[PDB]
Amino acid sequence: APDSVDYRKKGYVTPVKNQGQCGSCWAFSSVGALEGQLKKKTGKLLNLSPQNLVDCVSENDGCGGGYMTNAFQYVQKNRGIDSEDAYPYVGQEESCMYNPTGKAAKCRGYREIPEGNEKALKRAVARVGPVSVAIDASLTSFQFYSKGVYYDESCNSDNLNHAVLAVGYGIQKGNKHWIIKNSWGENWGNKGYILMARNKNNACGIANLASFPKM
Amino acid sequence: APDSVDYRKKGYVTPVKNQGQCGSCWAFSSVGALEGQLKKKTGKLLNLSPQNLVDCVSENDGCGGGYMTNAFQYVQKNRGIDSEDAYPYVGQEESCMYNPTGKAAKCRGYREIPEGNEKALKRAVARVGPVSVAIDASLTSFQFYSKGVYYDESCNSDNLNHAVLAVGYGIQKGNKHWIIKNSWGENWGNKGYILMARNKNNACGIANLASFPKM
Ligand SMILES: *[C@](=O)([C]([C][C][C][C])[N]C(=O)O[C]C1([C]C2=[C][C]=C(F)[C]=[C]2)[C][C][C]1)C(=O)[N]C1=[C][C]=N[N]1
Ligand SMILES: *[C@](=O)([C]([C][C][C][C])[N]C(=O)O[C]C1([C]C2=[C][C]=C(F)[C]=[C]2)[C][C][C]1)C(=O)[N]C1=[C][C]=N[N]1
Repeated sequence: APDSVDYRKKGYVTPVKNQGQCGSCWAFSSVGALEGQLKKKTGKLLNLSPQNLVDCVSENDGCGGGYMTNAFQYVQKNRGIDSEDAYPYVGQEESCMYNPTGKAAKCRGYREIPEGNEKALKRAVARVGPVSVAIDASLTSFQFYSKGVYYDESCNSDNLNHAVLAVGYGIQKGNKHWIIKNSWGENWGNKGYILMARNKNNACGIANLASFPKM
Repeated sequence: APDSVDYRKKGYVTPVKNQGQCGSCWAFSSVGALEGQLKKKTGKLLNLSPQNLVDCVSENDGCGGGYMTNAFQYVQKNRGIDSEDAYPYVGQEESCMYNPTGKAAKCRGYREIPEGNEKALKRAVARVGPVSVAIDASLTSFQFYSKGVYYDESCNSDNLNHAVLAVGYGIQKGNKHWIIKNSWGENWGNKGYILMARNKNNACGIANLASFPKM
């Protein structure tokens, strides 16, 4: 694996979205990972539908949270997921309005990164592409993040509560990091992104519940 | 009165929730106590709405924290609280959207446990049911709790920063404890729970800010 990787430069990452007043971070994380594999397999980058996931993944809790793996499973068993244009994001749970006509991607399943292994996560990102990850984003320090490589001793890897997307990794000012795409809008963090400490004892639990879809 | 009590066995406790990033621990603590009394009064166990409290208890600070007593006061004055289904949790403060038709419980008052009295808290849990309590959960040792009876001399009884639910009490390997339900997801601690030292000089301030609603 390369010392650094940034899928944003390769056109594998769509613009930063804003999930609004809906606990759908898991759906944005999921579509982000799907968009990466779609681009890698078809060569086209397009926005997939997080609303499709919020409304149709029965095992998850819609605007109340959910597992990225359940989303991948849904896409697989559903034989597809709609594009954002065909199933627009509205910010609240609605009745399932999925339709094969707007299908823009499929899923053959998913894999979970060995729990707590950042080196494994690194390998996955390098070989597969953007990977869905879960972290503790409950600290005010995370909420008001502006720049630099984020590390807070108070982060709790035993309290995973937010789903985001690892689109790469590298180092800045001698500090290794993960390039994380959030879904709180472009005005949050650094243009919607946050560099999170890498190889710093699994800070914020970045490698505790990571996964990627098979396409 | 009994040596041991566990309301989870009696079906007075709903599944462990994940509060996300919103500082709503007080709301989950409040609904937990309300859920217990509702089961007792109607025989039914159901999720009540923490979002309803976050958005409508103007006396509190929404995602910035709040008092469980102010929550009970609101339910009383408001003539009710919604079920989770009728007012779903989204992990961010919204405009107050209380639905009167979705009312699932009422509150005719509440009482505050005499400050620092663990004996009184014990009697309350035994007689009333689950009780809302506040503790010092700022220690790394608390964050990474996994098993046994939690005790850390560095805990500060007068640093009440986290709201949880006491669903019982007992003794493990000779160590008296309180059975505490957190709102950091089922993967935190021991299936979302933590046993905290009981009768150990009011450890972590367990009996300094405890209260329960009446139905
Ligand atoms: C976001 O962080 C969601 C919010 C959940 C609470 C509204 N969290 C989330 O989905 O995390 C997913 C898990 C933990 C989990 C699993 C199942 C659940 F039902 C709930 C939580 C981490 C790995 C799985 C989020 O959307 N944040 C947000 C809310 C409002 N704006 N941003
Ligand atoms: C939680 O511990 C909240 C967070 C408040 C700060 C964001 N604390 C809390 O509400 O505690 C309630 C008190 C103390 C208090 C009173 C009034 C306030 F305005 C603030 C605090 C204890 C008894 C009353 C919490 O939600 N933690 C959490 C946030 C994200 N994940 N977990």
